[PDB]
Amino acid sequence: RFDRDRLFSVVSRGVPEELTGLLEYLRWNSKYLTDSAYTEGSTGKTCLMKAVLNLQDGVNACIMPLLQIDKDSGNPKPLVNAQCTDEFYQGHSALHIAIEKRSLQCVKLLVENGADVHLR
Repeated sequence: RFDRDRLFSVVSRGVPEELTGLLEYLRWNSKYLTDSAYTEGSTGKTCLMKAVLNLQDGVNACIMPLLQIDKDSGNPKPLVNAQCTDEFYQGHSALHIAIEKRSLQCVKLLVENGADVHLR
């Protein structure tokens, strides 16, 4: 068993070990991280969006395993380019905000995955 609230506890802590059996959990349900229950209801604040806000000395090392889970899942619309829906922070895409956090590290590792750098 797994959910967004303990996935918030994953990306609050920055824990590599609770990520074990998550591709398997996405396969238990046959549903990806794009799920509206596993993103935040209003803001669409995915696990990566809070994993940006983890800020584990400007590196949450578990984001790349999360991006690996995104690749392993076979997500047609990966969270690399995911965007907020309700107006309050609409479109934010946290990596775009994260340059606000603005220690380098995340952006260049995400560049290797490759988000769109022309997003409105």
